[PDB]
Amino acid sequence: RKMAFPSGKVEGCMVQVTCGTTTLNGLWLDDVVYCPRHVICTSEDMLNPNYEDLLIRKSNHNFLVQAGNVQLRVIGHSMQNCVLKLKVDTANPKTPKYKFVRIQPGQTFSVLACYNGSPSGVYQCAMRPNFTIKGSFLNGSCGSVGFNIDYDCVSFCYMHHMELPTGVHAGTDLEGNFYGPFVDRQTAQAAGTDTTITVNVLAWLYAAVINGDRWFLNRFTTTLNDFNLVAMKYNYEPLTQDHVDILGPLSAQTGIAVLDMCASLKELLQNGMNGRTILGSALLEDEFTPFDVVRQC
Amino acid sequence: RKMAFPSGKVEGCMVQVTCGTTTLNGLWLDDVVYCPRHVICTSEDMLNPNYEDLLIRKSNHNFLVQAGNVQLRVIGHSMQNCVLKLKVDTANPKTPKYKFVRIQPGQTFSVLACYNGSPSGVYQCAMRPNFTIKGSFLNGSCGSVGFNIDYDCVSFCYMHHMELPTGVHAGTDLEGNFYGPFVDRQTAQAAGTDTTITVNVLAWLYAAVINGDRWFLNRFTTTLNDFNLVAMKYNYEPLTQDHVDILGPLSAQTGIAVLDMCASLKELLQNGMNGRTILGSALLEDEFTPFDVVRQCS
Ligand SMILES: *[C@@H](O)[C@H](C[C@@H]1CCNC1=O)NC(=O)[C@H](CC(C)C)NC(=O)OCc1ccc(F)cc1
Ligand SMILES: *[C@@H](O)[C@H](C[C@@H]1CCNC1=O)NC(=O)[C@H](CC(C)C)NC(=O)OCc1ccc(F)cc1
Repeated sequence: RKMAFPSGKVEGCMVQVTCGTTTLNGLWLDDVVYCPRHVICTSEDMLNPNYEDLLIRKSNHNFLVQAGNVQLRVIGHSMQNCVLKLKVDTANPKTPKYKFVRIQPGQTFSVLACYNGSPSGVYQCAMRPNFTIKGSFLNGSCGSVGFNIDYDCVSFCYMHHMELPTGVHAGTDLEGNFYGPFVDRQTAQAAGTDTTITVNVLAWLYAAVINGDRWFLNRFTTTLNDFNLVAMKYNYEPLTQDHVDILGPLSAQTGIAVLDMCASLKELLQNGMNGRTILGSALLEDEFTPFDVVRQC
Repeated sequence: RKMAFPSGKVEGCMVQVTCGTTTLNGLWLDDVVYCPRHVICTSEDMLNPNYEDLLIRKSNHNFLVQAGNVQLRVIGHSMQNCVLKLKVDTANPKTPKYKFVRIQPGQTFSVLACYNGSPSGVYQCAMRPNFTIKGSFLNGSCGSVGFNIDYDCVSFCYMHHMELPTGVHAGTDLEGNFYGPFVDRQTAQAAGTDTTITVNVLAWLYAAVINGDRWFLNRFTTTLNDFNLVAMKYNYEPLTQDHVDILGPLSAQTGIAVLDMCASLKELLQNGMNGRTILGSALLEDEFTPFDVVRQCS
């Protein structure tokens, strides 16, 4: 199943940020609160916001930051790309060991969806090849963050900013740079054509085998380049030699050569699933990485 | 999508409990630690244990309870059904508001999977009609708990004890009473044939309607009894009065009476999808409860 990281270390950092009649979430680390800069916009601003111009016209006291029942006093602010950094007069004692990372398409992360500074749910997402994410975000979710946890260190990789007309989601890293060609303005934006994350589909097929499910296997094989020709035809991402190497552990554990699983996936792409299902799904799942599969197995 | 509750309030309650070399997880609330009673078993005792006899040989000082590397001194112990309650000399300062609840089949909950008292991941589970769950549990996961969070309050509903031959999982409520006919012995045990969670399929159809996907709404209705008799022929659960009631909010939100939706579902069962989809799927989903549908749509 899709397993998220335990969210407690991130919950202790969520706060509420209000400017005017706009409220969203902020991430409170040490004495800084990070949040989406469009909190400073009104309606007459969202269509074409000149953020530097809007920001210079704001005072520290226009920002209401609430951590539970407590107001944190903003004593300074600055903007880094699409993120606002509010300096507050109080250190968060719950700040975890952390770093800010920019993730690559195909990598996964956990999302802590929050509303009014309060955590609501946690779930696992992948950065799509077209740099959207298929999230579950509603009004007021902006400033919710995505993260991974290694040992006790939280690597923040995503802050939420918007929902596209197709229902997928877009946002930034914690330096405020969008993933993808998107802009924080209230305009309908389309993404590039999405593709399926092939290395993840293969990891998920190896997972279905580990759990004693192998109806889709076959006795055939393929070269890497011939597989990639078929993959690209079906709008799957190409498989690199690093992907093959990354899949080694799963190949060893199951005794199925990577290119043999590529031949299985080729058959599935060309034949369909013919009503059958894999690990419960009627569709090929591509939001489990090799590491995700390995860890959980 | 399956969305778990934020796990932090439960992370703050996880500890490890060791007897000899047998280690599993425990739940520390106020000054009591709750854990599976088979921690007192040697791997060879698990084949068929006499729990009462094993416990009589135990004393407080035989239990190693640790929050991380910090030992919690045990000052009393008792067995309640299949759980051990270890009184400790420190009240957990991170104890949330909580209650212990026994859930019904079809209800969902979040599982915080733990190993050696350390949380590894959180995911949403549904209690199947045969009283198993499709967990992702490895050796050392026993004592991991399932829960829901309402307002300030953590409702603990599941504690993990065992894996069945088919790979599904079985466990107890926090009073130590197993869900289903299972016992905590290392013997071969089988789950009843499973069935589809009708109330959750209906919730899913309501969610489809809320999203404007409503081709399957027909002009008919049915009685609850007639629907239950048909549904069982398709390996669907019969509905209870409680199921009808928990669909109330979604029925009010859409204006579609519960029994009309039942008639729509009956047609889908009898005639199939005819190649159509619902919410972008030809399969009817049965692991989203009426509450889950509301949680996500709002
Ligand atoms: C958080 O403030 C919010 C989250 C959105 C709301 C619903 N689901 C979400 O993920 N963000 C926005 O509302 C965002 C703000 C702008 C300034 C970046 N815009 C948005 O979500 O809508 C984009 C959009 C604009 C015009 C249009 F025609 C279609 C879509
Ligand atoms: C926790 O102690 C453990 C959880 C099991 C182990 C593997 N995956 C799980 O979910 N419980 C047991 O091992 C349990 C103890 C007895 C007293 C009930 N016995 C059990 O579940 O045996 C089945 C089993 C299957 C696979 C496997 F690898 C190990 C055991």
